[PDB]
Amino acid sequence: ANEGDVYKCELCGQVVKVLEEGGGTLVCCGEDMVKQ
Amino acid sequence: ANEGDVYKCELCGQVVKVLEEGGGTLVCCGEDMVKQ
Repeated sequence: ANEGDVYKCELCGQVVKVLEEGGGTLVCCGEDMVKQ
Repeated sequence: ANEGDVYKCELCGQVVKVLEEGGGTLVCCGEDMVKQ
Protein backbone atom coordinates (compact mmCIF):
# COMPACT_ATOMS: atom_id res chain seq x y z
CA ALA A 1 0.00 0.00 0.00
CA ASN A 2 1.20 3.63 -0.14
CA GLU A 3 1.82 6.60 2.16
CA GLY A 4 -1.30 8.67 2.81
CA ASP A 5 -3.43 5.78 1.64
CA VAL A 6 -6.59 5.07 3.66
CA TYR A 7 -7.77 1.49 4.15
CA LYS A 8 -11.01 0.06 5.50
CA CYS A 9 -12.33 -3.27 6.77
CA GLU A 10 -15.66 -4.21 5.17
CA LEU A 11 -16.27 -6.72 7.92
CA CYS A 12 -15.83 -4.40 10.92
CA GLY A 13 -15.47 -0.90 9.43
CA GLN A 14 -12.04 -0.26 10.93
CA VAL A 15 -10.17 2.47 9.02
CA VAL A 16 -6.43 3.19 8.92
CA LYS A 17 -4.11 5.69 7.25
CA VAL A 18 -0.76 4.47 5.90
CA LEU A 19 1.97 6.39 7.72
CA GLU A 20 4.91 4.32 6.47
CA GLU A 21 4.66 2.38 3.23
CA GLY A 22 5.78 -1.24 2.90
CA GLY A 23 5.07 -4.14 0.56
CA GLY A 24 2.78 -6.14 2.80
CA THR A 25 -0.96 -6.43 2.19
CA LEU A 26 -3.01 -4.91 4.99
CA VAL A 27 -5.41 -7.41 6.54
CA CYS A 28 -8.25 -7.19 9.04
CA CYS A 29 -10.83 -9.83 10.07
CA GLY A 30 -8.87 -12.23 7.85
CA GLU A 31 -9.93 -10.35 4.71
CA ASP A 32 -8.02 -7.84 2.59
CA MET A 33 -8.61 -4.26 3.73
CA VAL A 34 -10.03 -2.10 0.97
CA LYS A 35 -8.18 0.96 -0.32
CA GLN A 36 -10.43 4.01 0.02
CA ALA B 1 -7.69 -1.16 18.09
CA ASN B 2 -8.26 2.43 19.25
CA GLU B 3 -8.41 5.78 17.48
CA GLY B 4 -4.99 7.39 17.21
CA ASP B 5 -3.25 4.08 17.79
CA VAL B 6 -0.18 3.35 15.63
CA TYR B 7 0.66 -0.15 14.36
CA LYS B 8 3.80 -1.49 12.70
CA CYS B 9 4.78 -4.63 10.82
CA GLU B 10 8.11 -6.01 12.01
CA LEU B 11 8.64 -7.78 8.71
CA CYS B 12 8.20 -4.98 6.14
CA GLY B 13 8.19 -1.85 8.32
CA GLN B 14 4.72 -0.74 7.22
CA VAL B 15 3.27 1.73 9.71
CA VAL B 16 -0.41 2.64 10.02
CA LYS B 17 -2.54 4.86 12.24
CA VAL B 18 -6.08 3.89 13.24
CA LEU B 19 -8.52 6.52 11.98
CA GLU B 20 -11.70 4.66 12.92
CA GLU B 21 -11.84 1.94 15.54
CA GLY B 22 -13.08 -1.59 14.87
CA GLY B 23 -12.83 -4.96 16.64
CA GLY B 24 -10.60 -6.71 14.13
CA THR B 25 -6.90 -7.42 14.60
CA LEU B 26 -4.69 -5.62 12.10
CA VAL B 27 -2.50 -7.98 10.07
CA CYS B 28 0.36 -7.34 7.62
CA CYS B 29 2.60 -9.88 5.87
CA GLY B 30 0.14 -12.36 7.44
CA GLU B 31 1.35 -11.45 10.93
CA ASP B 32 -0.34 -9.42 13.67
CA MET B 33 0.84 -5.80 13.58
CA VAL B 34 2.54 -4.57 16.75
CA LYS B 35 0.99 -1.79 18.82
CA GLN B 36 3.53 1.02 18.99
